[PDB]
Amino acid sequence: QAGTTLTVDLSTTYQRIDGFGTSEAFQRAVQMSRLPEEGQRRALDVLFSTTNGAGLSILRNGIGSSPDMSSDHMVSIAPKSPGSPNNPLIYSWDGSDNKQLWVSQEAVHTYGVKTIYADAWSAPGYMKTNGNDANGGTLCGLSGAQCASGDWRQAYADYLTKYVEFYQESNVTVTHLGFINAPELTTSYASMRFSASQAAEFIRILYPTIQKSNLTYKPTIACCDAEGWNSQAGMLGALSSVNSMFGLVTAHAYTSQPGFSMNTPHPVWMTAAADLQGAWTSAWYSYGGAGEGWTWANNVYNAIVNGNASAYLYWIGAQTGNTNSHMVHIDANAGTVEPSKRLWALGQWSRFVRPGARRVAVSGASGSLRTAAFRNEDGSVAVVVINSGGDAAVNVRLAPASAKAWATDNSRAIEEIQASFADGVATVNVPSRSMTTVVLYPA
Ligand SMILES: *[C@@H]1O[C@H](CO)[C@@H](O[C@@H]2O[C@H](CO)[C@@H](O[C@@H]3O[C@H](CO[C@H]4O[C@H](CO)[C@@H](O)[C@H](O[C@H]5O[C@H](CO)[C@@H](O)[C@H](O)[C@@H]5O)[C@@H]4O)[C@@H](O)[C@H](O[C@H]4O[C@H](CO)[C@@H](O)[C@H](O)[C@@H]4O)[C@@H]3O)[C@H](O)[C@H]2NC(C)=O)[C@H](O)[C@H]1NC(C)=O
Ligand SMILES: *[C@@H]1O[C@H](CO)[C@@H](O)[C@H](O)[C@H]1NC(C)=O
Repeated sequence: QAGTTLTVDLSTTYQRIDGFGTSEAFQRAVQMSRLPEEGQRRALDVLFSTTNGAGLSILRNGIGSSPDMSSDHMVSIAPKSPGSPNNPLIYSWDGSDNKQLWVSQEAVHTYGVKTIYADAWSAPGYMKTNGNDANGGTLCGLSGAQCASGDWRQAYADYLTKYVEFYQESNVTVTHLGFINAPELTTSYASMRFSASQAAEFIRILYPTIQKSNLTYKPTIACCDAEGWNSQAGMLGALSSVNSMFGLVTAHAYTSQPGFSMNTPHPVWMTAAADLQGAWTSAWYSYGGAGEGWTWANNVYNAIVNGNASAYLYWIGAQTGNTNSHMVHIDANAGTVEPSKRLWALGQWSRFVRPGARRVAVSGASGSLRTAAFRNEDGSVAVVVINSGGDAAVNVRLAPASAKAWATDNSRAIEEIQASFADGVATVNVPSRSMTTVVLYPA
């Protein structure tokens, strides 16, 4: 009764955490590149810094499919048809990749990010049944997708391998590689329709292409960036024959929520979520609205604890405009960068739950407290406390030599709070309507 005691049971383990992150696809990287130098550095710091930012540990890039950079389109490394799929692809590398190469180089070389996930939303138009990287259509040569122009399946595998090679030659290792996005959805923008059976057919072609290549690191193939857990779970049966040839399951949080554990041997990443419809809000908590930082801290909780996610990526990091599609507002007029409390929600996770952490059991939670715990590779134990009540006296212990704690709330952005430590037990005052992380350090 001297506070509520949370007890971590290290002997009960769950999934590994690969990390937390976002994207700068569809020219959002270009928006960041336009800022003055101080704004560029502030945007990169708030995304990736483990000292003064969210410490995001994963970057997701788009493999551009478009003929040019009209609108927000991502130009392809091979934007012009070679006529026949038997002819060498025509590579036209611009040394930029829609400004994503720069963001990647900063993430890796400046901030120590080690996980780079490159995903194509479509093949180039000349490889597809409709001849266009937009408006759906399918990769020519897959079962049920004949094209007058012939079979482009091996050409698409060669093209994806070459994109990874261009990154390698620019000193960035792509670690994970996707070849579809929302394969169940036709849209006005870059989109491509594959069945689950077609995804397995293509993995059988892509895997040996990667393995035979001159790539120094062979990236892990991912599938399939469906728009929700329910749609992705429907694809896993057909994928199971190629489980030896890919190593990551990906899905978003749009058409359904990440609320159950999918039946796959692979780690599962939630690779895109956002309040796409909402006008810009910056607040941590007011009433649990769809754009509030509090809401997003709880969305991450749900994906990890209920959805068995090993990673969580918000859709976009920094971009211009007054929607909640992003975490960090760019004001091009002012040359300024202003994080929302959605950035700090994701960072309140990512700063303390580092890649390779193992989720472990913690008991003592309640109506007012939701808790989760993570054992980092360095032996630190991060205990997440999401508090929907008033200030709460909490003790945190293992069933350690020191402790620290940080909170995010309406007044704090991952700000240190007192963690009073005696004989292995941390005592904190978890602020009202906060997400607090208490970290127990080993001797
Ligand atoms: C939440 O999400 C996580 C993923 O993030 C899910 O974790 C996965 O859980 C499954 C089920 O427990 C794990 O599968 C098991 O893996 C073990 C370990 O295999 C490795 O080490 C073995 C030595 O200890 C070794 O023999 C294995 O080698 C084989 O497998 C590799 C890989 O396929 C292959 O290359 C080799 O040639 C071998 O064939 C491997 O290196 C494995 O031992 C399990 O199988 C045995 O035991 C089961 C009974 O538990 C039995 O039924 C089998 O017949 C067999 O005897 C099994 O495959 C998987 O590794 C986890 N994935 C990750 C990434 O951690 C988790 O399940 C999700 N939770 C929920 C609630 O859904
Ligand atoms: C790999 O590199 C060698 C030597 O440069 C080259 O001859 C070969 O064609 C390359 N293979 C591919 C698939 O790029």
